[PDB]
Amino acid sequence: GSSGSSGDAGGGVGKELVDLKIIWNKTKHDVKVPLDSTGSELKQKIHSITGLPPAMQKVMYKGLVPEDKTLREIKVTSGAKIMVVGSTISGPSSG
Repeated sequence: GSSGSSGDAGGGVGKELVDLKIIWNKTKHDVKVPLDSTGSELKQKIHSITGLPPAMQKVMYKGLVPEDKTLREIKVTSGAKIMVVGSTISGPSSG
């Protein structure tokens, strides 16, 4: 009998999403996000994982993170630590 197959070949591909560590309390979630992500997106980028509100979030990586500038602008690289605050999840009322 015996059976099996596999393939992997293409070309190009510059730089894919950047690997970031979602630091919160004591967790490490490896998420791949584009550097084109605005410093503001991070919030929604973290909330999308942390599940917590951004208003109660603390986006700070070895320095304040501007929302007017993207990661690639705020100076981010593959392996950029991201600290977050919070404890008890919380959702909105209206939305």
